[PDB]
Amino acid sequence: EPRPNEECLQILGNAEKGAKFLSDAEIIQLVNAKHIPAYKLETLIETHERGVSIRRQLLSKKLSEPSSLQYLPYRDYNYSLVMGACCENVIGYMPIPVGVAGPLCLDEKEFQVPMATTEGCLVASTNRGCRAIGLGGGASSRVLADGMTRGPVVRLPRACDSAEVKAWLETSEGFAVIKEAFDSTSRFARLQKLHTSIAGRNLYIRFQSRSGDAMGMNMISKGTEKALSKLHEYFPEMQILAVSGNYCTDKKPAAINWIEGRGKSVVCEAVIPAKVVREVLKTTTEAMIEVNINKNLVGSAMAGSIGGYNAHAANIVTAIYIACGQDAAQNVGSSNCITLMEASGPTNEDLYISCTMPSIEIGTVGGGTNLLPQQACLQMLGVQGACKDNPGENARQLARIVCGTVMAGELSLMAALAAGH
Amino acid sequence: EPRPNEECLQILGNAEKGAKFLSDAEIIQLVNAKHIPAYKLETLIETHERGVSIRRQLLSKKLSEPSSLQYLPYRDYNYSLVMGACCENVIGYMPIPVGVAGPLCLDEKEFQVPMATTEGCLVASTNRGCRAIGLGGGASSRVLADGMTRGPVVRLPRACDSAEVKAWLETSEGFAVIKEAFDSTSRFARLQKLHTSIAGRNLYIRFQSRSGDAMGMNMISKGTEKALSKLHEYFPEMQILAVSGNYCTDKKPAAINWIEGRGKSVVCEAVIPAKVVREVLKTTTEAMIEVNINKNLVGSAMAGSIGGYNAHAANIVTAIYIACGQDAAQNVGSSNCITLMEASGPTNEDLYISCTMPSIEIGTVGGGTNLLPQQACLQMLGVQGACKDNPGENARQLARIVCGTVMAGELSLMAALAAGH
Amino acid sequence: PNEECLQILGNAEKGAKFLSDAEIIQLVNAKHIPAYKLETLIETHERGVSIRRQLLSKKLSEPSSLQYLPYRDYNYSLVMGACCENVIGYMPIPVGVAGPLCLDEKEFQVPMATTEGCLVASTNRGCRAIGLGGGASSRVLADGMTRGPVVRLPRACDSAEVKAWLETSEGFAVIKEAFDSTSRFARLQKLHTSIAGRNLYIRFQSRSGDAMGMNMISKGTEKALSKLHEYFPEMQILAVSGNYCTDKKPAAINWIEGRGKSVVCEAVIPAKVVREVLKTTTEAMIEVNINKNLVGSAMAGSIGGYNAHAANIVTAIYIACGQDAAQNVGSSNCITLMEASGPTNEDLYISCTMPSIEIGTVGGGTNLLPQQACLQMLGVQGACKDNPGENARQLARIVCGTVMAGELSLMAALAAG
Amino acid sequence: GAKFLSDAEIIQLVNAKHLIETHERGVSIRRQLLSKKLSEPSSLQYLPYRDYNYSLVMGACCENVIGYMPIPVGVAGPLCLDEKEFQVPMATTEGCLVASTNRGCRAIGLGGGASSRVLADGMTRGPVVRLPRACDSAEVKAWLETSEGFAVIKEAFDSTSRFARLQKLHTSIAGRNLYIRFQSRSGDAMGMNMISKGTEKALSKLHEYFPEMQILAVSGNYCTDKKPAAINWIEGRGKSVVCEAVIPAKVVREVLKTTTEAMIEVNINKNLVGSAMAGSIGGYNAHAANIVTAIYIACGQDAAQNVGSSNCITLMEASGPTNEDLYISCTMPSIEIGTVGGGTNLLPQQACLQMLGVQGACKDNPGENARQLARIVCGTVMAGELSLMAALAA
Ligand SMILES: CC(C)c1c(C(=O)Nc2ccccc2O)c(-c2ccccc2)c(-c2ccc(F)cc2)n1CC[C@@H](O)C[C@@H](O)CC(=O)O
Ligand SMILES: CC(C)c1c(C(=O)Nc2ccccc2O)c(-c2ccccc2)c(-c2ccc(F)cc2)n1CC[C@@H](O)C[C@@H](O)CC(=O)O
Ligand SMILES: CC(C)c1c(C(=O)Nc2ccccc2O)c(-c2ccccc2)c(-c2ccc(F)cc2)n1CC[C@@H](O)C[C@@H](O)CC(=O)O
Ligand SMILES: CC(C)c1c(C(=O)Nc2ccccc2O)c(-c2ccccc2)c(-c2ccc(F)cc2)n1CC[C@@H](O)C[C@@H](O)CC(=O)O
Repeated sequence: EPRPNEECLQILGNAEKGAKFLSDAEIIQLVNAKHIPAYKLETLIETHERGVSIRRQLLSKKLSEPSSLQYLPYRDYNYSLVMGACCENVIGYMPIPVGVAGPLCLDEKEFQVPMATTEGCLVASTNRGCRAIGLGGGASSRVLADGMTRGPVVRLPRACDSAEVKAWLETSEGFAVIKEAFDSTSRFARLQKLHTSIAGRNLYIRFQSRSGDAMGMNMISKGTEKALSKLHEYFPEMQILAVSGNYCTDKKPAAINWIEGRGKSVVCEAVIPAKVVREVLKTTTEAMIEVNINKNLVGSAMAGSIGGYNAHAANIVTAIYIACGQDAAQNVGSSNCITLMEASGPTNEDLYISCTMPSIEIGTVGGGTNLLPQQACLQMLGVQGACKDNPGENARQLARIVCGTVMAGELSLMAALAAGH
Repeated sequence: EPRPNEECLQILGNAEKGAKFLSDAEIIQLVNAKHIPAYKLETLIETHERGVSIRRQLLSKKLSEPSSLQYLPYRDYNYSLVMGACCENVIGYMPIPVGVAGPLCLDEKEFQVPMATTEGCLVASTNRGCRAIGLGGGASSRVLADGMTRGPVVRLPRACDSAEVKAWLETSEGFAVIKEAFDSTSRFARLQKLHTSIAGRNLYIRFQSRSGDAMGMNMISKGTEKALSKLHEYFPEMQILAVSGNYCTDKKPAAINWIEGRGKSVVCEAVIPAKVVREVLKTTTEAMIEVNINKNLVGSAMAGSIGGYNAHAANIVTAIYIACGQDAAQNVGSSNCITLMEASGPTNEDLYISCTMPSIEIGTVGGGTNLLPQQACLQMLGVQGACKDNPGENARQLARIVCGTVMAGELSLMAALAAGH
Repeated sequence: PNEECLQILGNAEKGAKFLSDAEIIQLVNAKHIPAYKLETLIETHERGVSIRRQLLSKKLSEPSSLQYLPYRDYNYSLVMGACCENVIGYMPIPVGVAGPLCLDEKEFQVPMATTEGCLVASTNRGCRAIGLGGGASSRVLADGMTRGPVVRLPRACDSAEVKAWLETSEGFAVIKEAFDSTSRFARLQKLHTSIAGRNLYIRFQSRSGDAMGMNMISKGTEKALSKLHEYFPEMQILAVSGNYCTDKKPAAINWIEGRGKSVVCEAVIPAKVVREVLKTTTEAMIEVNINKNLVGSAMAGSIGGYNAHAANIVTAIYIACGQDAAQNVGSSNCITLMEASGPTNEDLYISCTMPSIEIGTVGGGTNLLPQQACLQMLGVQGACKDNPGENARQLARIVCGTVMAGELSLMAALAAG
Repeated sequence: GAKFLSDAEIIQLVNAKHLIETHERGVSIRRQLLSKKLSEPSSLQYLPYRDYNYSLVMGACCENVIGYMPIPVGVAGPLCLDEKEFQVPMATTEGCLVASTNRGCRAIGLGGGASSRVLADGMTRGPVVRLPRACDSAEVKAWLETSEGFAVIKEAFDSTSRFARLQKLHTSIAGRNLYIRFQSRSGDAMGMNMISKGTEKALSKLHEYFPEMQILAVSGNYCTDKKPAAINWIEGRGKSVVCEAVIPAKVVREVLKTTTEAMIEVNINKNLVGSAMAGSIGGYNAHAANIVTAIYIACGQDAAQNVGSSNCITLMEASGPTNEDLYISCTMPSIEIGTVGGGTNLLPQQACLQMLGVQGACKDNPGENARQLARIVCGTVMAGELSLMAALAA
């Protein structure tokens, strides 16, 4: 019954028929005969999963092994929340095993932390650290700063002019004018002190603001564009070269994030009694400190590290981020961490530990946190979506949990390194 | 209905009954008030999936919102390959949308690149970069170096002693003995030149070797332990402080990975016709160059970046890594990239572009690549598993694809920023 | 004689002036007089230096080592008890001149203290291409010396509490008052702080008139922290410098926040001047600048070293002008940019940006007269009464401009090959 | 000749757009010509120039010479280092620097002295070349990594001078660029000129094999010379040195006015954690640069190389039976230094080198005087670290 191209095409152009009245083979025949662009399937096909299905069938016949997608799942997933929002040219989804570490005893609460990973022993090891913390009387944490950033680059005709623009942005009245434009774009937009850097006739401007419970890239970028249109009214010779001049800095290693912070800056701490260090972690405080000093400080220093003074913060950050619908590529900077270990108590046998993470780039609204499975892991922690009565409290609480879980991970791994084998 | 626990323990310890004869609520009554821990539920329960269900039921009772897990899926997933290998305390899986970006024309072949992301526009943006590359005669790439590392820290009583060890490791005879011990642990263990660094009585030793198509952490760590054991025979006063002293460096930013490389060092390039830059990319060669210089070089430099001279290599690396079963936490170093752009061709109006990525930590055997869904994405690229006839070729080919896709991604985002929205 | 000379020292009116070199030395070597009691006894300075040298020479494996180390006819009254100790002489560093440097409508003759052959010549040629291109323009973007003490509290909860308190309007005010009350020029600008667990690193920043500022800022810092201790008695002042300043070590914080004077400088060199003076083209200069000072420094893992040889110029000027040459570590931070300019993109636009020039025209080695002469050549010696800090700012601009002259010349030579 | 003219007459000849037979008079006449351009022409009055030996300076160390700058020189010592005693000259104008370093020497002396070792030794130059394509630059890297490619490059490099002896190459690609780090010992000279000449002929030989290669610049900043760079910290440059000492508890208390415990706490939290929060690469120390700079000016070194030469990590630990003694070490991977050439050619500079017993070439073992000076520098840096850190902890 597969009809000729010309007949299939009239059915397609017929608005009370459409693709729903053609078979997969007929649509594919139309695509291979160059009557439909391979990507405009998503508009023509009236169901999301069939769109995916036909794209897979088309993709398959181009591969060296036609059956390579057999075990890539696609059926019965909620593509409604993904198409035109989270992903394109969708051919399925990738299941990432989710484990749980906890309870994490943090700020007199208890958290069951979801961790999506394929690295064996990471969840178990993280769970052991949680245990040491819990029996040690818990951890305490504080958010020290909060504000996503965007660092556009603009160019003036001369460096004397860029200098003029910088000095102008630093006057109370010049800043206030830029602040008004930025803050007008959203209810959470609240431009903080500006940070600028001249390189010749370039000027890098680092816009920073809270963003409620959203991670904030989009909002900040909208506030930035409006802020710059306003600056351009005062300086019409200014050229806006790029809305991002890598001065943010987003998803690249950069000392500015380490020193100034980006997103949430957090510190977490705990004192593990000697007894717990022995029974849970199978070592002594002395051996843990000797390793922390010579690995996480001296080792990282010999390797030429900026911000990597920790054992495996990235493991925890990455696992939580994938689980909780974060942007996993932001683990580059969000993993920044210095882990400190000191002797405590009357005989120096208790272990004071802290982790400091100045650039946790996190959110509980928007992006991947819109998807229901990701929301389940957020609900687990009690941080899903916006916080009505105290905006930001859910993103802040998630950042504290990330730092606290990183600390658990540091305890366990460092203990294992200290003992051996 | 639930019966006394003592009777439940007879039924469980009975070899021809087991947990199958007990109820959900019965297993749970036994977990509460001890007898079974919770993680050993797997090594105890009839099926993997029922272990997950029991674990979810236990977890749910501890949460402030009992229905939190409702949309976290878990049924019909292949847990057999996960339990004891890739994750612990498993409560389900996290679906990550997977899109396809291609064809990527690389080294006179074509690749359909799977990307697992929740960032809107990322896959479409990358696909546009692939298209511009495709129309410009395609991309070329080369693997420059290959060797996973591990960087233990050892201590001697004095710095004069650590110096003696460093000097002995630098003789031909000293290295040969260490190499023999290292190489005996595995067929792929072939120790390359040692890199050593002293900090007083500390000595950091960076062991480097290829590892077939495996990412190679496990294998190198194994080789390192036997090498250090051999070294201790010659220097009995040496203490091995930690098998990783952060000198490797794994999952933390470090100039050593940027300078010496880690895993695969790759370069990719292409020339995009001036016509394509206008039609496909909506900008000019002159505009692309000016953005690249002032964003990816000058901007990254003003930010204090080591290795982050790029627009968003982390986006592409992260998405390929999740889709293909890599360790996503390694995006920290694997994202290291310098993107360069200049004028090319007769008119000098065509865009030359290269991406250099010195530390792509990757593999097609082990960890997450043992799972079937992530194997499907590896099969798309033709790089699933070990290459019998040419060990390591698959992992090398995957690194080349990553670098090329990164360049595609760099091309499209840099155009969008250059066009000004 | 041993006992006869002892009676001469003890007589308040006589003194060691009535003794010879050999006599004092006999006293020390027989253990009649402790050797450390020579600064106090000997009344004159050059003779002190001379006796110290003679005593020292007997302990060297070559007693004639100091033959050619000069020490005579130098003003040790401005050195003793201020700039140097256990002084045995002075080290002459050749001073050459590069100029005229046409900077902000003025013309400077820049003194450069060095022993590297061709450095003054090359820098001179840079100045010459700048002069034939219409001069250079510069601006001071910021000014403020820092000191970055480390304090600790019993817990990270406590350090976080202190950090929030210092960020309140009221808390800053109280700290600013204690800091500002130590000196006329001490005016505390915003604080920059970082927590590392129960540690708190506090970066105090302030202008300092025409002085480099180290001492002044360090005294203001101490009184400020004393005030903080009244609000937080559990706070331990671990060290007045916790390396957060950061002084005399490489540090991204100086590169990003600045330290001392942050400065920019620029110029345009006509195509003809690049060919005839610099022996290259604009196209070649740009090419080398991109691939050496940006890409090359990037491949080497540089923070703040995006330049050819700013350190050469900074160092030479610093030694000549009585600066703390050790501060060349941070003061040399520099990014050099080069792009095409003019009608047919044939002119060379150049700029240097130096965010952490640590500098002064008053205090320390700028108190010595030879150093003051070099400062006077530039017209920046000492404090500016009508506009505090102006002489220090001017010098910073001259360093940045001279650096640019140097980059122009050296890059031209590298490009020509 | 010019002797049969006057100062005013030669100057009148120079102004009219139209040589002298004594060096000191050339300097006088240059000062007088320059005086005409300054707003205060009497500013030069107290810049000395008389009775200095300009014969070794002109056409070697400085051009357009108008005089010299006296820098005060103090002595820190004795420094007990590797069973010898050194009287270290330090040229500085920073009050207390020499007195403080001197206290550190004293503490080291009373703890049985310091021990040092040179871990690596070779000056570098890091040219940048480009090739048509990244594929061609990759091919050149592969070629340079073969034993046969390296041998031909080595032969070419080693032909340029006595001491040219090429060690392992280090390379990095950036697209069609290739950065090639050449490393070699250079006798007792710092060696820049020697390595640059060697590098030129090596690159010339490379061009024979790869005709499409362009030599963009003899230094592509990959060396790296006189700029901060992680490559020097990780690979070393010039002399890599380590030094150490154990200071008895009693001596930490009586001389340094503190305790081993307090010293350790400040070192960890200042030199490690603080430098780390500041974003430091290689600056894990209190003030190595004060010492390096002071010794460098006094001993005729290139003071601009304090940028890389000051790289230092200072470590401190508890030591001894009762864990009350202070183990201290400093590690300096990139001391760029020499005892022949440059400012070491001058007699006053040679005076300070002779105090140390390292002046000029070591005829027995070429390069041994430079190694010794690096060891002394690392030892004196450790002295300075000890004292300043004790002052901060106290
Ligand atoms: C947390 C995971 C699971 C973990 C553990 C770990 O925590 N194990 C572990 C403990 C208790 C309870 C159960 C368990 O599985 C250990 C380890 C350390 C010692 C003895 C034995 C194992 C290692 C391990 C580490 C380093 C090595 F050289 C070899 C192995 N890793 C892998 C960590 C990597 O993803 C990052 C790491 O490379 C970062 C770094 O340190 O540079
Ligand atoms: C999702 C893609 C990768 C994407 C695109 C993009 O490729 N879009 C795009 C494609 C085809 C055709 C048209 C189109 O607009 C753009 C973009 C850039 C210009 C105009 C408009 C949008 C932006 C974007 C960039 C910067 C902003 F300030 C706001 C948005 N992003 C997000 C990039 C981030 O994940 C990393 C980024 O933060 C890294 C950095 O540059 O620092
Ligand atoms: C300014 C000095 C005097 C200078 C010049 C220079 O500018 N010469 C010069 C010009 C006009 C007029 C007279 C003259 O002597 C040159 C040079 C470069 C090419 C051709 C010819 C010379 C070189 C030189 C540089 C690199 C080499 F590999 C060999 C030599 N140097 C030494 C610079 C160093 O102190 C710093 C340098 O190492 C920093 C870096 O680039 O990484
Ligand atoms: C060695 C010099 C002379 C020295 C000493 C010093 O060691 N003094 C000293 C000792 C024995 C014997 C006599 C004496 O004068 C001290 C100091 C520190 C505490 C109490 C007392 C003094 C300070 C000092 C340091 C920091 C301050 F915030 C205020 C002062 N400085 C200046 C050092 C600078 O050039 C570099 C420094 O900034 C590097 C850094 O630490 O970040």
